[PDB]
Amino acid sequence: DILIVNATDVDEMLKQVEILRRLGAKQIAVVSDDWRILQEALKKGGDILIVNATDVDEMLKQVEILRRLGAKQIAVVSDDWRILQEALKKGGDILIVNATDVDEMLKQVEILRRLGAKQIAVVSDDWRILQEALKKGGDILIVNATDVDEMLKQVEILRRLGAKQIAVVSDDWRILQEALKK
Repeated sequence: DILIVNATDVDEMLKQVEILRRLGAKQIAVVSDDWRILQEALKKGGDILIVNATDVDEMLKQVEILRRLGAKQIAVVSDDWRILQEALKKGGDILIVNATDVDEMLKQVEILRRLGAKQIAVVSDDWRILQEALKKGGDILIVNATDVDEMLKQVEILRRLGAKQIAVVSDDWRILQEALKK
């Protein structure tokens, strides 16, 4: 469904973006520390922009900026649910819960739901956690695996369990190209 490019070297990301768009990928996302890097990813045809910041007001600044440029889909990722709430208050389209422990994850999801979050995403390399997030009701599931074999295995299973929007994040366009075909 969604292919997330994560390569800090601005040179390479631009290449990956150009390749995947050529291969008929409808939804492409980019995650970065620099809204400036995010800016050109959009100019080159990046569907989704994922702000990955720590300081709340630094994040608030980048979101507003990216909104001003007319970025339609902006996502925020952080471990602290309070930051995600603040992002939601400012019109963040997608909220990405990134927690290690399952009970902390499920706690943060429900909170954001209640506060009116419409697109909640969950990321983790443990597909045991992703499965529970699906039962709970998380909208988007982001698979983060080291090798392709394990990544395709998780997608199929999650598909089997009824996931409808599955995102895959990697540094390896061959891997992402594999995800799209599947």
